[PDB]
Amino acid sequence: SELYHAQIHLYKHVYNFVSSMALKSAMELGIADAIHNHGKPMTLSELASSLKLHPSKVNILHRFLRLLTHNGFFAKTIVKGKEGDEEEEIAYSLTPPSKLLISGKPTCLSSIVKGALHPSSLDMWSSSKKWFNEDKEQTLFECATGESFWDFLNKDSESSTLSMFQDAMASDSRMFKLVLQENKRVFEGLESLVDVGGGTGGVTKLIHEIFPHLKCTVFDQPQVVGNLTGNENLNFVGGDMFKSIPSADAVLLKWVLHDWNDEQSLKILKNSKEAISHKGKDGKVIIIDISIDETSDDRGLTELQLDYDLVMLTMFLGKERTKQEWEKLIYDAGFSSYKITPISGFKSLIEVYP
Amino acid sequence: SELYHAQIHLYKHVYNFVSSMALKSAMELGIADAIHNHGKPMTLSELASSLKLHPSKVNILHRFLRLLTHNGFFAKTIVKGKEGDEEEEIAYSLTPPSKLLISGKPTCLSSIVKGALHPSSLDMWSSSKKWFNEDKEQTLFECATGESFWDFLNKDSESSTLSMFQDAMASDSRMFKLVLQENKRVFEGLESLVDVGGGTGGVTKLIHEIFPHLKCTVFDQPQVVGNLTGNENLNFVGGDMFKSIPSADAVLLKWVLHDWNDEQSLKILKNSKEAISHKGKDGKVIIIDISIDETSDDRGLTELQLDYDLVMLTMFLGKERTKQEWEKLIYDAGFSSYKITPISGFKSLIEVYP
Ligand SMILES: Nc1ncnc2c1ncn2[C@@H]1O[C@H](CSCC[C@H](N)C(=O)O)[C@@H](O)[C@H]1O
Ligand SMILES: Nc1ncnc2c1ncn2[C@@H]1O[C@H](CSCC[C@H](N)C(=O)O)[C@@H](O)[C@H]1O
Ligand SMILES: OCc1ccc2c(c1)OC[C@]1(O)c3cc4c(cc3O[C@H]21)OCO4
Ligand SMILES: OCc1ccc2c(c1)OC[C@]1(O)c3cc4c(cc3O[C@H]21)OCO4
Repeated sequence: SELYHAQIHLYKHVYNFVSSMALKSAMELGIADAIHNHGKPMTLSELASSLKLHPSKVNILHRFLRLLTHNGFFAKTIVKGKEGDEEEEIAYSLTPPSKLLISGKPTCLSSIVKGALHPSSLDMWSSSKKWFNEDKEQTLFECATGESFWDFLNKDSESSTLSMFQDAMASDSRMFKLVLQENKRVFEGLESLVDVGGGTGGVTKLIHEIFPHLKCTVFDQPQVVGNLTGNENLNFVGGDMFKSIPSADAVLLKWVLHDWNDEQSLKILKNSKEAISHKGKDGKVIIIDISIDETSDDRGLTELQLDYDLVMLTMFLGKERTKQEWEKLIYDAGFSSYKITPISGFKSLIEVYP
Repeated sequence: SELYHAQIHLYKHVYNFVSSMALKSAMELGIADAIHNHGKPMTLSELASSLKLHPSKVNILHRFLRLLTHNGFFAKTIVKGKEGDEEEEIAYSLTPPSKLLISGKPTCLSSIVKGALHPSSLDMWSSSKKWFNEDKEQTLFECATGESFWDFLNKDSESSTLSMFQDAMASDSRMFKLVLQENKRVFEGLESLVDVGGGTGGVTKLIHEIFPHLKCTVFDQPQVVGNLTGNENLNFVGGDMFKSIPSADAVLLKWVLHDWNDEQSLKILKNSKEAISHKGKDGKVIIIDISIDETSDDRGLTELQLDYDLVMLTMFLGKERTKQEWEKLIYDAGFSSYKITPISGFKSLIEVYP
């Protein structure tokens, strides 16, 4: 040997980005939609024809397909052959991963894919070195463009970018519904639920689509909840989560602890344990946020989570918590046990028990 | 289930690019060099101090380190603790993969990493959609910048880029020496070798560094070989490989068949089988080029190879061959058997037998 075997590992990571760009191309070309609409395995020719590609772009289409098939986004099949009796020919089929790229469906993740791999998310890396060696505390995006991501989107010049980003957020909120469908046992025995920082009731409306009989109360700041009303199984309450949280069978904390440091998060968790106190060992607190498990055997899941965490760092200077950090908060808060359920690819739903 | 499990696979590929940018940052920061020069596991503090980072950049350094450690470029170790008696503290060590990033060494691949992940290699992907739907046959780089990669580098404005790219090529040629050291058995029983398209003798000089007694003849076009001379175990010969190749125990074809279509490559291989004919079943032809094995069990190696192949496509519109394609040429040429030896991460050295 010589550990000249280390090259293989070095290069896989160097060129890993190519696979992301390939997926990106697949979605922007609408391949999934083309095949799905076709209703059956599609031939290179047929597909090229559907995409209305110029003859010279057909082999490029072939190249991307081969890489994408090897990566599991398509399955090769051999079919009869171009009519005017049969030659052997390859046909492509969608696989579960690519079915996520079919537009018009509730499961479509095309937008999140488009945004995550948009130039406004990628071009900034050319300033990574300057970013490390400067004295200004800022995001990689600010260091590279001279303005925060938020400001960039709001520029008249970036009308569409702000629109696309906006689509990804809607698509991301919508997915949470699937999260509910896939984990009913989490809300089944509950009579009531308090949605902390539930804004104007968007999330609770989704909960109400799957659990119509659940009495939910949207809790937020006085000025955000205004004086909204109704829906006997839906009520709004204004207040400060750091003072107290309305009592209920369970407390929902969806994307809240992400924005607060430990000291503030601990106080919120403590108030959450109080809101369910009356229900005793029956109550629970539900935390929906990312949980990175470094000791997990699924190394690839952890890499993906850490990758997302790095995007949060370079774009917003934000952070995600590890399983240990989460454990400290939970037990420090006074809870007895907890369970983590993976959701939406790499996110987590955490059931916390007093 | 629901095949909502497909999300995990979809996202891993979406965010795969993050791992490439992280490696990129590691090399530009010179982390490997910092630790290597230190001579022993290095602490976050010590490392931050070595890189002379501003206090606010230390936690970013931490973040990148965690991801890179999980990806195998560093190994965590717990050491005594900051003097003025011990607290427990983490220390980072290089691993084989990162030792490839130590500058000044013959094994350094930093340059190839820097070039492969340079803005001039990445920014062009924002034109991937326009590229697929246009009627002009060109590379993704031409479609995005309005000029070929070659022209771009030669612009006075891109002095340094052309310099960096130039460094990666030298570094890549140099690696071939390691290839020779790691595969002596390939050239051991040879008395003579003909280096087809050996230019002015650069490659043969490397061969002469490991096998000083091997009689090598650099074969190329009359105008390139001019009238070079000497070195009793080194001679130059001008000619046309499509007409004939000087006879020798073995024919070396390093990065030649890559530039020719099958028809031209087959003719070259046939002339190669003739140049070794006199040596009988003892002779051999040595092909150094990429070989993509789709049926290989090492799926990751094939992905890397296909990834590189996609870079060759979008940058130069070039292509690499699969193992089957190579097999067709070899047997079509009239050879009996062949063997493939992986080299330099994802390249191949192919021994062909008459
Ligand atoms: N002291 C406080 N008490 C209750 N809500 C608060 C608060 N301070 C901020 N908020 C609310 O915190 C929310 C954070 S956004 C919460 C996300 C939401 N549950 C979702 O699923 O998308 C905002 O709606 C904000 O108005
Ligand atoms: N008909 C022909 N016969 C021999 N050499 C030829 C040729 N046409 C082109 N070449 C030579 O082809 C070479 C291609 S580059 C070959 C790469 C080289 N062996 C390496 O290891 O880097 C050039 O040096 C070119 O001069
Ligand atoms: O947790 C909320 C949340 C959910 C998804 C995403 C978030 C944040 O930001 C990062 C991201 O990768 C991203 C970056 C973008 C973009 C969309 C986009 O979606 C991805 O448009 C322009 O830049
Ligand atoms: O087989 C020869 C060979 C060897 C390595 C490389 C080649 C070709 O081009 C692609 C590549 O990824 C690349 C692209 C670049 C660059 C360097 C660079 O090195 C990489 O500088 C600017 O753009």
